[PDB]
Order: sequence, then structure tokens, then C-alpha cells
Amino acid sequence: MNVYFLGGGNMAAAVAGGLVKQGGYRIYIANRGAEKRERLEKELGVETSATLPELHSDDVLILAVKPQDMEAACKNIRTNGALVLSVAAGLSVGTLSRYLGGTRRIVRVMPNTPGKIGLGVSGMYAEAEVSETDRRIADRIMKSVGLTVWLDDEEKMHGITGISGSGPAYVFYLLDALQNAAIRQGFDMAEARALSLATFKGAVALAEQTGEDFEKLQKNVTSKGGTTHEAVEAFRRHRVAEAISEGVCACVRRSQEMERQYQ
Amino acid sequence: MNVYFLGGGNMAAAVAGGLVKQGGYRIYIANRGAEKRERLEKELGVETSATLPELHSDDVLILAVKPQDMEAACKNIRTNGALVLSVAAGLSVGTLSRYLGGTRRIVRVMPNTPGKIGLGVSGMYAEAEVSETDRRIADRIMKSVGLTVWLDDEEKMHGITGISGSGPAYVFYLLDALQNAAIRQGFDMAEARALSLATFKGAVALAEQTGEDFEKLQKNVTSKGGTTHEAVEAFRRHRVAEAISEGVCACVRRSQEMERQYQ
Repeated sequence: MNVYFLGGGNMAAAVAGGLVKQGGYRIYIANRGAEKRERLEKELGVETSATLPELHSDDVLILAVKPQDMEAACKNIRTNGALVLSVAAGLSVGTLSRYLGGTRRIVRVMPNTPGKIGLGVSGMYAEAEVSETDRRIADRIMKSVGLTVWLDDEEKMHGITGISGSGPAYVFYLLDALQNAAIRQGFDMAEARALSLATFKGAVALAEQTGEDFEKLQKNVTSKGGTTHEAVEAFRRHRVAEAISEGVCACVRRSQEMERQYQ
Repeated sequence: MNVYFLGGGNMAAAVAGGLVKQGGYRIYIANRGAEKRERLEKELGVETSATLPELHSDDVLILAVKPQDMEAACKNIRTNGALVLSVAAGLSVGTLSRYLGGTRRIVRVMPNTPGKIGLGVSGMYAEAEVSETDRRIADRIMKSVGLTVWLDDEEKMHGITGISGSGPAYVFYLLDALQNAAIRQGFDMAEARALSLATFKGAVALAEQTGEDFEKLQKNVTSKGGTTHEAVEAFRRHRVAEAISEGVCACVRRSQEMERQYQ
């Protein structure tokens, strides 16, 4: 089964590397500039070319160009009924169907950067008209880089963006926050980084392995009048959790606005 | 080499399980109530008893009782020059030396709960008088559950507590924060938990694998006028990173106060 990529950028390369590891697909990447055609061939050993060859209905096409460049990138593509996946932000299935000349055989994907290392989260959406077998084919492709989360409502793709899409940035910000607090406590940069990292990694691992409710995990290690209680009270006083949700809302609002530019 | 534990509680059991996995030690746990002597034997297969047998200078003793119960727990213990490690909060090496009748062969440890799964962080402190070989022996024991971080100043043990000791609670709080924001965006509880978890785990893994500066990782995936920028601006406006450091300071202040109860 041929999996063509339109665009050979970072997300395309993650998904391509994912598929290579999974085995069983024929990967082919269309990308104009030689620079990164050179890279993918050297590193992944995948086929590349400046343009797409003729497509057929048994192929998969993954659209992976920047959203502002998508309409023109698709201008003369004849999908010939191929299954289309899009990883581009802000372009709805309806818009995509327009750009491609009318086809409805489209699955939208909202992947995130930890997919580069096989720990991704990808939101997935298809209109009702898209068959269960096409969903499963797209689902398997995106599982090659991590978890998939199917959505009932295309609107929720903005929610995905606000949580797992932009979410890695939040975690980096919070890792930096704990690392800076350690510096304030007298740790050198190397120690502060190591402490913040190992703290996050270990706590996240406990939450994963236990499967326990996050608030319960927190409450379980917070004794009244204890040291942890003092810190969590400060967090609460400063409405940290609430600020996080506010940042998420601001992210979602913006995703929504950006999508209006093309629709 | 005998490693005796005074106290068979959660941290003692983590360290004991660590040592079992490492191989090469003889583990023996003194703990009054049978209840958890029963558990450790069934689960870890380690020797237990209500009290300690005679100690010798080639043994290690790990003090793992609650700090308020330590003085009396140590009242009649004759260490006979054994190497002592303490995992108890708020009891300084000087205080420990008093409780034990004068011995200075003491290494203090400030471990954290992810050591239960081999992903711990343990702060370490010994007075200058403690030999490099004794440091290495204590260092190897605590590496059985994770990372060790040696400190020049005993005071920094409060810093450890504010960062990696209480730190897992902060991460649970932040995991819960992202999970609640997902709920607000229309995700059911199962999806919200999975999204928050995978987001944290994947971002933390990227930071680990890249070794890149956290702020740089964040800045690298935050484009001007983009969705992520809107969320991070909100975080900044609400001084989230600063609130985190304030909570850390509050934690450290309290650790310090609590330590004054025994000193």
C-alpha cells in the first residue's frame, strides 16, 4: 500500500518514520526543495520526488503542507479517489474537499510533536460518509506515532489543539517553571534541570502505572500542615490550575479564528 | 552486606525492593506491627522481625521511621559503628547523631515517591567527616531507586524537598489542571485523563531525549500570533511560573519550620 506525502516537513517525516518502523507500507514523499528530499532518503531511506506521481483509489495521500500553502499545493492534484489524510491545522474537511476538487474521502488529523519519538497524540475526525474501513486504515497509520483520539464533532479538533497539540509547549513552560524555582533555591543550572526533569518524569510514570485519579494522587501525598500543602495552597491562591484552563481557552479561540481565514 | 531497616513503611519498602533488584545485599527489616512484616515477606521475600538484631560496624542501618517517632525508636539502639542512612524529613545529622548516642557515621537522604518504581530522586548529605567510601556505599544503595544528588550544605535538603520531594504533588496538580481544561473543552473524563497524561509523558520524553533547554523547547514550538502563543501569554499574564516558585518557597519555609521542632 502506497502512502504518499504532499510535503516533507517535520510532521510528515515523523509519520513517515513511524510507518517505516511499522513495516508493510510503500512510502513516497513529494517535496519541492531538494534539501529535505536529500535528508529523508539518507535518514529514512524513503522514496522522494519533487512532485507526486499518478494517484489511484488504492493509494493513501497525506497532506502535510502548511495550511496557507495548501490550496495552491492541491490546485492540480488528481487524487483519483485515493484516501486522503490531512495533518494541517485550520483546514476543515469541507475546505479540504474544495481544494481537492470535490472528493469526500478525507480524514483529518491533529498530531503533536512527541509523535517524532512515537509518543504522539493525534486527534482524528471524518464525516459520517467516510467508511469504517477507511477510518481503520487512517487510524493504523496515525497509531504508528502514538495514541489516536477519534472525535464526533469537527469543532473538537480545536479542543485537541488546545490540549495535546499546543500541550507540549505548556509542559516545557512548566518544566522551566520548576527548574527556575530550583535555581532560586540554590541549585546550579545542571542540577535544576535534572531535578525538574526527573520529578516530572517520575510523577508522570506513577500516574501512568497507577492509573489513579490525578487529584487523588496529589491529595494522597499532601498532609495537612505539611510542606506540600503549603506549596499547593500557594498554587491555589494564585489560581494556577485556572490560569492553565484560561490559556487553553485562549489557544482554542485563536485556533478557531485562524480556521476562519480559510473557511 | 547487611542492610537493616528501622521501620518497614512505604519508603523503606521502596528502597528494600530497589536493593533486591540490584542484588548482592542481605536485607532485614525491623518493624513492630506484624501486619506489614507479613506483607514485605510475601511480596519482597525479605527477612523481617519486630526488633533489630545486634549491629556491627560492617552493617548498614537505614532509619525510616516517622520523624516525630525517631528519638524514641533510636533510644536504645547500639549501632556499634554501623553506617547509618536516614530517609526521615526534618532531622539533621546533628540531631540524628544525638538520638543515636554520638556516632557521626551518618548520611542523610531525601528520597521521593517515584523511587517506588525506580524513577526516584534522592538528595544526599553527609558531614565532611564521612569518608568517600561510606558516601559511595550510601550512594549505591540510593541509586537502587533512582537518581542521587549530593549537596554541599545540609540546608539545601530543604531545597530538595521543595523541588523533587514535594514535586510529584505539583505534577499531579498540573496533570489535573490540564485534564480539567480538557473537560471544559468538551472531552469526557476518560479522554481528558488520557490526553493530559500522554501530553505530559510525550513532552517530558522529548525534553529528556533532546536534552535541550526547556525554555528553548517551548520557544521553538510557539509562533507569534499562533495558538500556543495565546495560551503561553495567558500563563505569563497570570504569573503561573512565578506562582510555582512561590509555592516552592512556601514549601521550603515550612520544611525549615518543621525541622526547628526537633533542633
